Amino acid sequence: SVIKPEMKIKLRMEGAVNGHKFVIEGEGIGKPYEGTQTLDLTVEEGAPLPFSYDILTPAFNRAFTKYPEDIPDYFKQAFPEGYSWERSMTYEDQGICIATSDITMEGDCFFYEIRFDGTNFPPNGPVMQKKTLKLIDATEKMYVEDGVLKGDVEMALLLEGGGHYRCDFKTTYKAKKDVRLPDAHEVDHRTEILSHDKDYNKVRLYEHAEARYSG
Repeated sequence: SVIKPEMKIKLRMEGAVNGHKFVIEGEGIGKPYEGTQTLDLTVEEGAPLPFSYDILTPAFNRAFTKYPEDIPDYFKQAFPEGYSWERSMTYEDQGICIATSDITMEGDCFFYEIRFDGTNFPPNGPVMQKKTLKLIDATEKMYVEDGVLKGDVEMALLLEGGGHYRCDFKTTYKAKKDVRLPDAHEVDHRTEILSHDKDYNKVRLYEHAEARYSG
């Protein structure tokens, strides 16, 4: 019960995409048992970002997932100690990203240390030309492997003009203590930028996520 019905968020992301270094910090609040959250993000170094903000938004905590009582909740069980995650993202035009997050908590607040790196995006492709509109709603397949929880998803970004820009996500989630390991299940995601300033130096970001068995 260290996870309260309403939890604050504080984060710092550092990284580089196609040679461009940047730092983004964030603060927000969400409802862990309802699987909802809102974050306000600020570019602190590297403004204005020259690449699509939509390659960043899944990097900005599965503790914010509505878990049914008959699926063990790997993420909420891990606290107060917390957990980390490691993620590969391979895009269809051979741009590739790696991201990690170390997630701790103090009081009623989660803290994230995020690293995000991306490279080999075509200079005239949709990421470097900021032609993405949003993340399409996606289902993440969760399963235990090597004693930890994995998540795989074949997701797409929507492009200006209606095209789909595909990315294969693979995440490894590592609790900092032993927890009850769930059977295979799925997490449905909806991700939305609610508002932003001109160059996305300021961004308000929303996620809704819920766990369920397939079928």
